[PDB]
Amino acid sequence: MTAIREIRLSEPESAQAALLALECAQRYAEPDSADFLADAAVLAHDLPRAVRREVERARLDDRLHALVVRGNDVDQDALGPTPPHWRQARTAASRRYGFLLVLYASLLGDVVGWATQQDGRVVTDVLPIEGQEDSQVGSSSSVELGWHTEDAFSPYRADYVGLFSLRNPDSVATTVAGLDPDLVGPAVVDVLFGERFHIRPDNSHLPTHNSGGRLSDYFAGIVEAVENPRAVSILRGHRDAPQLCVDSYFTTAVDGDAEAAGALDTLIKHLGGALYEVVLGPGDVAFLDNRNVVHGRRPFRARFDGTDRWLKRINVTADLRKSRAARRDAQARVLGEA
Amino acid sequence: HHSSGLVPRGSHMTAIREIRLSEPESAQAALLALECAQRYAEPDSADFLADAAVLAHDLPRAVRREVERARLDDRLHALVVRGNDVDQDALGPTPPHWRQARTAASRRYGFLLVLYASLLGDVVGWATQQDGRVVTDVLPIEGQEDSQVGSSSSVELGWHTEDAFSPYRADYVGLFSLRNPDSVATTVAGLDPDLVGPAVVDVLFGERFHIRPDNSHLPTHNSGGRLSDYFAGIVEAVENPRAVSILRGHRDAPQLCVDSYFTTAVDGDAEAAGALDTLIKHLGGALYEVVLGPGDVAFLDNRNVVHGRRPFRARFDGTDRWLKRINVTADLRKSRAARRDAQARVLGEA
Ligand SMILES: NC(=[NH2+])NCCC[C@@H](N)C(=O)O
Repeated sequence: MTAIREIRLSEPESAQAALLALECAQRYAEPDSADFLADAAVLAHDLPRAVRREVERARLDDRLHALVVRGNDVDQDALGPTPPHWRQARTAASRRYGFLLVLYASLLGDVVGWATQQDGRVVTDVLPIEGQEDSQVGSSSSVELGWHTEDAFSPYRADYVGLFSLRNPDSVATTVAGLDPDLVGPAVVDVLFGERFHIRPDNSHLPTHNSGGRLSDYFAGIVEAVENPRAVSILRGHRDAPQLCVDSYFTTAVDGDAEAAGALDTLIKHLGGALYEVVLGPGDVAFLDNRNVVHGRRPFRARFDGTDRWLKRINVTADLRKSRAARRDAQARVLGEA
Repeated sequence: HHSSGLVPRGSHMTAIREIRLSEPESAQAALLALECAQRYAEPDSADFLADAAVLAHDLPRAVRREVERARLDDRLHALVVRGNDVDQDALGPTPPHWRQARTAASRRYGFLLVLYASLLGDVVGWATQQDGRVVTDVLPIEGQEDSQVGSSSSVELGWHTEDAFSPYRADYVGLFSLRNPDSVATTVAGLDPDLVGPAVVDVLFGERFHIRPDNSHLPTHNSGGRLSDYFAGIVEAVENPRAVSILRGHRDAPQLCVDSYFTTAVDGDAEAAGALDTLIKHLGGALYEVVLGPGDVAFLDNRNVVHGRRPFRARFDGTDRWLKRINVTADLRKSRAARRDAQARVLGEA
């Protein structure tokens, strides 16, 4: 019943969070500057105490779907037009929301990015792009973004996905679903626990969703995982509280495993119907527990006039150390630079 | 006066991260611990542990900044915070057994250890160790002088990664010194890859070793039927050990997992047996010491270092060395299969 933990900020709590984000913007260049990220875990504890208490309850809730912090200050006039592409979305006016997303995120763990997503940016942008209407990436609009575990293919996938809504004039819903092990039966659960599935990287990790100047070798890891997926489970951990890892568009049973293929089909139908809506208004930030829920986004008509929906996105890990083989050096936060 | 610095050991330039508390920092930390002891039942009660990660951020800001640098330093051996307040008169005598060591007078030091530890991660304990207490006690016990346990004295505690056999082994081992009149040391060693043949290093990265559960996990006449399922898992890990690596992760910053008394090569892998004994001689030769005076707290990065303890002469007169001890995980969620419920912190309790 607390699977969605909703914190509505008081005026003072919103004001204090804004002032802390603005102090960070005054000190540091980028919301993912190395010097800022080294300090971020400590700066995050200058957020309001009552908010930190509720975030800490969310962090240790192993059945959390989403923490939702409502009512951060967003100055729509100062923010200016929604950029027409993520590459142009590192705007002066939006920096403060980047810094604030990292401060909230750093209460839950350490922020990471992907060498193969939005040019290795840690703070990324979710906005509609002309020509991506019908794609299965974050910049889509007309076609529903299919539910998925974020970076489901990767052993380094985030523990939390952070989404800070700057603008959402048409109240477009984020979609969310967890797995009730009781409502699929221990038969299917036992199959979903088996290493009997292939989970391929999604299209956001491909050269078609990154700058052309990026090195071909960044993508070798991704292409290997498309061509030759490892046999993996969808469920793991305790039977009473199993972790979920599946992507509606990029998951298959291994060849000739009709029982695995059947279990996958049951899961898709179970998650598809159970899929429920969370609307992030301007100033609302959600942390999805990526171990527990799949997420997507409802279809919407983008106006492409500078007024469109705009989220900042971040990946959070409970354990930065575990991915050191995949990072350039100790402090580097970009997965797949090694 | 507050100070902090990097103390090298061999070529490990940030081996030891030392923080010296100012008198005001020491007082702030003591007042926070005392306030926690007024508001919460125990240093490891559910009420306190649900809040511990937020309460830890009431510790002095300058100290939190230095602990945070330690937390993300993937070459750290030991974080040492020196100069916490200990009232020796009020503490009273060193108990004769851990079973008598969860004292009202020492609770405030349990609280403070959990507060420092919760800056680094989430505190955990072990079903088979001191009845699954999260805050444990390190003191010499009469009759254990010559054993390979924390309560030993006369015989060196031989060095190991803490709970080396276990995928749920801690990221940090924390120690809060209450008294140490004879300046008895914890022994510490990490691998310097530049002092070992690259071929030996390559072998240690292979899944070519068995790391068996140590004595603190093995069933005895008195280990109890309650942990029947744990001891079955332990028997499996003794009789049919998984093939595991000793080194893992990035070549530039490998994690170490080895136990000087419970590690062997896979049957017939003579090259692995050679690489293992080369590593044991290297770590044995690189061992150095951390001595914690009263109010000194250390966090050993269990991913990077083995640890043990020097031989010492216990008096068993109530004046002996006494530490509070804790285990810290960077990722509590990963061990849910081995814990009784979401908030429970005891590994092997279900
Ligand atoms: N649609 C789907 N089933 N999976 C891929 C979604 C890509 C999205 N996380 C992104 O843009 O990062």
